[PDB]
Amino acid sequence: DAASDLKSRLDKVSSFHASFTQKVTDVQEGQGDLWVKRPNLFNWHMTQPDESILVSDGKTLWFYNPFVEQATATWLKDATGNTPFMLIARNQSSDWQQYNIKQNGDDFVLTPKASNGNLKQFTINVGRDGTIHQFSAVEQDDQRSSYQLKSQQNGAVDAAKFTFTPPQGVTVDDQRK
Ligand SMILES: [Mg+2]
Ligand SMILES: [Mg+2]
Ligand SMILES: [Zn+2]
Ligand SMILES: [Zn+2]
Ligand SMILES: [Zn+2]
Repeated sequence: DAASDLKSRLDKVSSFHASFTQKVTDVQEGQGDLWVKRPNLFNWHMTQPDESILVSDGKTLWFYNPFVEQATATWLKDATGNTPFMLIARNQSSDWQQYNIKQNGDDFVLTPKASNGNLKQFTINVGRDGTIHQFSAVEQDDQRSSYQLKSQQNGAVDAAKFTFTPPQGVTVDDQRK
């Protein structure tokens, strides 16, 4: 069905680096960069609305906001598809099943089946070759964001991209029970 088709497309390329022009509104332009190593490794970096870094080492998900010298460590398994990049990063059947999906070729539009969700809408254009051309989302607070592919390079990614280490003066809040 649409959910399985979408997941297959997002699993087509085992390892890749995709760069995106980012647009956010509460139009603020930024940059979004995603590094992936299926199925559980990823690194996401964006500049809007605030510079944020998300790194999964396979079991721990690190959330870092550089301009605040703070980072939070959580269990990757406890993460949710609360943002468009997290949905793509996780690419979990359990996530897609929670949305009413509508597909037409490479285009997908998703809306949550139930309330109590930070995401009111998510859209994505991804071909069967695994190239993510664009994606967007509308969050509960009416915040909207869109991403347009600048370039996607398929291939092995350095392991260091999937490990986290703040510079200095950074406080780590460990939420892994
Ligand atoms: Mg890059
Ligand atoms: Mg394109
Ligand atoms: Zn690159
Ligand atoms: Zn940065
Ligand atoms: Zn394409």
